[PDB]
Amino acid sequence: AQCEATIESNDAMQYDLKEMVVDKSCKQFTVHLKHVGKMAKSAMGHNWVLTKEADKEGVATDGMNAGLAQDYVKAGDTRVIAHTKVIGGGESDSVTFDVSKLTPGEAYAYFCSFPGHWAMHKGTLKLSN
Ligand SMILES: [Cu+2]
Repeated sequence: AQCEATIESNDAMQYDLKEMVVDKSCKQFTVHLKHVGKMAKSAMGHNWVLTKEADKEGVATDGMNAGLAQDYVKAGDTRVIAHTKVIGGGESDSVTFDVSKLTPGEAYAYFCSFPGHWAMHKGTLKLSN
């Protein structure tokens, strides 16, 4: 929605958008994550983490090991292009990142690194015009 997108997660490990396209006129892009469920963040919190499709399992494992105070993302993790905070039901969070961190054509993985969620709660991001 110009250089912005909103994506929702509910009380299942699902994003409502499975693919996001960043328009090639965008220098910055903003993701608004909303958790439209009603469950607590220690029970079913969710975040949105963007990495190259390669770095997903590695970031997810180190992310799980980082703990909730770190929003389940390793601090200063060089492989993380952008990430939101972990939010609970009824909350939302946004993150804006620079599109020149993305190579054209190339597919990126966005996923949730809350414990146990990475393999299910995931999607694809690509740059296109
Ligand atoms: Cu999740």
